[PDB]
Amino acid sequence: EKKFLLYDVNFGEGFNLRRDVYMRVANTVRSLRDSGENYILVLPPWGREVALSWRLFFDLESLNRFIPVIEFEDFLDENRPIDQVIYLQHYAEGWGTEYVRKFEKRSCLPPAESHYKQVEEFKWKGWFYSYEDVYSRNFQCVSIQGDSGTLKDLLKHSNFSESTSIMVDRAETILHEHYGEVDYWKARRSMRYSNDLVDVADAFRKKYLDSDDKRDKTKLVDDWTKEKPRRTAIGGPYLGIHWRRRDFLYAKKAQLPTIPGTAKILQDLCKKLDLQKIYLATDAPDQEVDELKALLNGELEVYRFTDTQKLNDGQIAIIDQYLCAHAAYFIGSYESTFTFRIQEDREIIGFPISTTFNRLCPDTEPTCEQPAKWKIVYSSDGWSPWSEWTSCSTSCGNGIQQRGRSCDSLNNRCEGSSVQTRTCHIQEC
Ligand SMILES: Nc1nc2c(ncn2[C@@H]2O[C@H](COP(=O)(O)OP(=O)(O)O)[C@@H](O)[C@H]2O)c(=O)[nH]1
Ligand SMILES: *[C@@H]1O[C@H](CO)[C@@H](O)[C@H](O)[C@H]1NC(C)=O
Repeated sequence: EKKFLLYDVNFGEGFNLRRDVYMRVANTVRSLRDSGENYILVLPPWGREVALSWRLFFDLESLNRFIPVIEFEDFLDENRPIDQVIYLQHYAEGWGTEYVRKFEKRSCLPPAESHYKQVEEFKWKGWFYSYEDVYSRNFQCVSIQGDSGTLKDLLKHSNFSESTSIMVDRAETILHEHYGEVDYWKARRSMRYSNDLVDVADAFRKKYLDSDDKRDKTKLVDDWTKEKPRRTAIGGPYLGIHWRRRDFLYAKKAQLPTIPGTAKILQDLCKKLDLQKIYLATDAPDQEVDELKALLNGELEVYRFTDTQKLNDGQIAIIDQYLCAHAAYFIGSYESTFTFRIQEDREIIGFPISTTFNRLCPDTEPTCEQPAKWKIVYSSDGWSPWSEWTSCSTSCGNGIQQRGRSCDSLNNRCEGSSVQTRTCHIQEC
């Protein structure tokens, strides 16, 4: 008995926050399947006016090794109705002294009812990834606190037993179960980039960066399930920088360097590491990149992927990430999920952690907070130290971060909390 899980996320969320939510939902599907449910994940079209296949960005065969996945267009070809939408929203009273995992159907909080409308008894209209003719047979809001496992529980609740296809909107509401542990990393590891994108990126490395997998020692097994831990990747003879600006300048100024600050940082790293080539991934306008270059030493060369051909903006972004990921040394931007996904690529490729978890400091704070070191994992008073805080659950609006610790109750009292939670807010949506 096939069942289908569809999802969407807050309209304002970017590509790389959406990549993280995929992992949350993919782990819900994993749990569902481990418990005997034949669930298939339907991949949501990439949109903000467009409705683009996952193939353009990712290797489906890789994704399919973790859980069964289909494109949304394939799902439509089966002529199956969407039986139920579950919207997903917070508990209006907010979380308490413990972060209780729970869910409950509740009246819809905004903007739910401005985004879905009952036009016939079994016809609820909504965005549905820009597809005008798609609709749901049923609709409701559910307040939820919890994780991939909690979502599993919700989807198995008797209230939805008659549905075969269910769409969970505002999926960013859900947290990772076991953040940074095996299954989190299996989901991350399965998101191999599309071969065509990897080919284009490798052509650039060869032609401009004196870089290929052979010399860089960055060759990865074709089948991600066979990856093993290593810290022996060298990378091409270049420095990678993700330079996040645009909106970050107008919601995030105090923790970013200026143009001269950035120049200084790059010059210093290049001297320390004997590198003369820099790969720059940035969203900044040409002028700003031009002013950066003009502040650098004449010996240093700055490269960017700009011969983009017929490639769409998301493909270009992936290419920038892959190129940063293969540098001898990487430095990224504060709280950017585009940067977070690069750090994860480096973990997978097998670089030393020193070369990966680095962030550009603001001009007046050279000992600024550096990113949390969530390292790749392949295997599964007496309190441990607290873990790092997780990345914010949301890239815009209010979200959640947590940190955890453990204690052996058999040989110690182990009093007090093993989890802390706090609100985070990266920028406005
Ligand atoms: N090509 C390219 N695009 C970028 C870069 N940095 C930001 N962007 C664009 O801006 C978006 C920012 O949203 P997201 O990926 O969620 O990352 P975040 O806002 O940095 O957390 C990215 O998806 C890209 O479309 C970059 O270095 N290269
Ligand atoms: C299931 O549906 C009924 C309304 O028909 C509702 O009372 C109940 O709260 C729902 N259960 C959950 C756990 O959301």
